[PDB]
Amino acid sequence: MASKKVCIVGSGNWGSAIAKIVGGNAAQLAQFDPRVTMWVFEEDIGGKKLTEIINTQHENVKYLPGHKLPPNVVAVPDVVQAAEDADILIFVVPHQFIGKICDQLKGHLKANATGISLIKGVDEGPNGLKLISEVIGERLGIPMSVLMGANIASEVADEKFCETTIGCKDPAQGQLLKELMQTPNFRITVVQEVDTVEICGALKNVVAVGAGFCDGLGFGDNTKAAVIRLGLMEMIAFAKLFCSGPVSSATFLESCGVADLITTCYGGRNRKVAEAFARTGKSIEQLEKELLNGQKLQGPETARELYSILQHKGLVDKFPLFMAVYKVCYEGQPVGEFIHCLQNHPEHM
Amino acid sequence: ASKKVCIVGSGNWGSAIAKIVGGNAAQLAQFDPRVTMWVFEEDIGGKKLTEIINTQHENVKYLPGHKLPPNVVAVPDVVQAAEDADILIFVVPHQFIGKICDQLKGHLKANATGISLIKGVDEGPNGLKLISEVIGERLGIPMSVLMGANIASEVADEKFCETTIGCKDPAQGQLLKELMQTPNFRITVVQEVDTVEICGALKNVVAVGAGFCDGLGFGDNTKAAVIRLGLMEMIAFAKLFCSGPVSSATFLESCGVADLITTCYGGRNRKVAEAFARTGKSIEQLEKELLNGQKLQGPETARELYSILQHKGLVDKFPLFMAVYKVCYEGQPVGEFIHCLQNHPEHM
Repeated sequence: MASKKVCIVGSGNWGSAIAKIVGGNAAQLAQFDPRVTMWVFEEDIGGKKLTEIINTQHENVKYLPGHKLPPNVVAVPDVVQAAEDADILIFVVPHQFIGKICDQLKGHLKANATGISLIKGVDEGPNGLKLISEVIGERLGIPMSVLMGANIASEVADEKFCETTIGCKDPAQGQLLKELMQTPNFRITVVQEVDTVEICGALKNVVAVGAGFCDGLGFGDNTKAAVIRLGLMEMIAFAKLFCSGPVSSATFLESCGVADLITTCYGGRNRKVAEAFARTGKSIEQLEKELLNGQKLQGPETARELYSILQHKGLVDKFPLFMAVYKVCYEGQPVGEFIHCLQNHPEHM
Repeated sequence: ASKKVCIVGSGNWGSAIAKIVGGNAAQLAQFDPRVTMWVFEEDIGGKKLTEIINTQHENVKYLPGHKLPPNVVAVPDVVQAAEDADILIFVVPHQFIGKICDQLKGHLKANATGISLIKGVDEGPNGLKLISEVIGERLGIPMSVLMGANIASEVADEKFCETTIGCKDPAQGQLLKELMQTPNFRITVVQEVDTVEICGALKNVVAVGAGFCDGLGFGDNTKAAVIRLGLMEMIAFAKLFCSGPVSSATFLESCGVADLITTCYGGRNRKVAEAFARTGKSIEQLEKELLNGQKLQGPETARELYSILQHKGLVDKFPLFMAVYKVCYEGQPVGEFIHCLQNHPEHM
């Protein structure tokens, strides 16, 4: 008869927007315990501890400016303590933290704890492509779902209408996650093809990096719309080859696909840094420190992992858009040469 | 012999196309370098518009900041502009296709072929009727279409973009590709003509919706959703009412997803819709103040779609399309737009 307890593992820009949504729904819905924990990697802010400011001011202005968090969301600095009693864990931490967090939580979760990942990126390893949700699911021994959609955090925090896609193999779990996260302005469509929904989130960032390049070279909407289109073609082709199980084009018409591509190529961080990289000579790394609190962008890292994955099978040449993004970010290909990967692009794949 | 080309239309899009066609024709032997452009005559400062184009090689009223290739000839009479053409490019405002078709009937070369660049559907013939069909039937010529993410100003600037040519005959399609392709205007030829064309018409309805949302203060997550739900209604609407085979795949060509993005982000239909939502000025007044009185196609097409669905009592079936119609013609406050998105069906 107990309500489900929810832990939000992460507290950045997206984790915070999510805390806002989850906090308000947990308090509004009986099936969820009003107390929502949020694991916050402790920080020093003017001599005050971040978690103390959050639980006192009820805001995380450093990562989510201009918004309060509902009072029932409690910032907890120790991940084990944050996640321990949770029945539902929402993974929304930067890719570089996942390994240690799981490998901190392993064996300390509730018996039938459930998981959902919001991280956009991929992992690799012998065999090739490895989904981040499967890595978390396996180390922690829990069932996993994903949430991926056109969700620039600052707009979600403002309650501007938008949608998202939840990938989940279990219908009841899927319905529970929808009840947990949906609001009148954050609409959710649940689909069962988890792997494709997840790969969409990872890949859309590579295409967004290339759209930022063209932005930095001075191009407009006709060009960006073409980057998105060819980028969508390579994304569907890549998923059919590397995703295990059934993969359908149709899934790319969900928010996780065509829409996240559009919103990310127009207003995401990967695009912004790609543009500045095109106009300034600064490296991706330095721009991240300069524009994104030193946060690791996943667009480039994913292109790097795709390069490796395509290299093992000898397919690098079949993904000119993905590979030009890779070469510009890692191998000094001049950004000014970007258009050539669109100019001779295969017509269909 | 080399093919003679006539560009029937000389507006924003028509003029940018003349740049492309005039350049390719002068550089390719299979196309006669003399390209005629039918220009509906106008008085600009006590001068004829055609004499100005032919004298200064620019049509700045419609395509500001660019010259036209010297070999493109503005011809005020359509029969004369077209009589000798082997390839006719139709790119005139919807309202003029009727007159044009009645003047040209019976005055074309026997083997003339056409290609339509007009984005709209036919007004009144209840049951969806394609404009390229209307033209092909009245003039008795084989038809193709060119549809893509092509804001004219960017094309005129030679910024890389793509486009889709819908042509059933393989050799005609390659010939049209040779005539229109440029290092910066890449063409993919497909045979599914009707689907390519309907894409161009419906994408403007969604774009009006996008502008409404911009005029209500929304950003990218919302525009992305309007594009996503719009695409969904586009695919379903085409499978439901288009004759012959319609495939989802065709919607991934420039005519579908890309043209929808570029129009919702920088099209005239988006701009005027946003101004409508914000100022309260009529559609007609905004056209007059931003489109030289040219009738915007987004609303017109929505009105046709409403005609087709209301007669079948299928109005709730296409929420986004009908929200655009209700706001444009039934007085529905623009502030009620978001509702058609919040209740949208998850699949169609």
